[PDB]
Amino acid sequence: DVYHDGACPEVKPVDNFDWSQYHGKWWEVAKYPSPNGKYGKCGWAEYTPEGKSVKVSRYDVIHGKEYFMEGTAYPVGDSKIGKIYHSRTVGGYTKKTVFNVLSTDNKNYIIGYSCRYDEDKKGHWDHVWVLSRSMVLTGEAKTAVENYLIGSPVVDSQKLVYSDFSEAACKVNNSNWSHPQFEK
Repeated sequence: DVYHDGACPEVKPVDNFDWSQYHGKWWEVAKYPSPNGKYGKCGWAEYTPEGKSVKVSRYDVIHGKEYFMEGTAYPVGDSKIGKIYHSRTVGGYTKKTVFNVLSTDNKNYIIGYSCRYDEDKKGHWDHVWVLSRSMVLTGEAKTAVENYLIGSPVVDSQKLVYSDFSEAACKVNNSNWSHPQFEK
């Protein structure tokens, strides 16, 4: 539950986003546990370059439920500066989402910030997610996430929540046969 007045707050996006490293397969790390709490850390998403823009396809099982959400990343304005809107298509409708990527380290973690405006509430809401090349945030990546958090302008870490899905997450109620495991 994150409510605010006006539109997205003050957040300086990447001066010059580079898909050089920031790409491939990434997995969520510390992303708001949401209200209803809907997530699934058991998917595989890749980033394909499409000339300036980079396609992104996400697919996983959110709380015993096959989920999928893709969207290309394109520069809203200045190619350099962040301001990269993600196109999210649905059924027979398309919406252009603007995602301002504060500042990424392009190592093993990625930060950002997105807030959608509500004409009903007048104000707006916040909606962001944290990515981590590795299922677990480590190395200098931790620093990037640490530094950012430390100087969290709005992103209240105390609110955020680090990875936490558990096989149970993936494991679906009688579906998609899976393989067991073992522990020393």
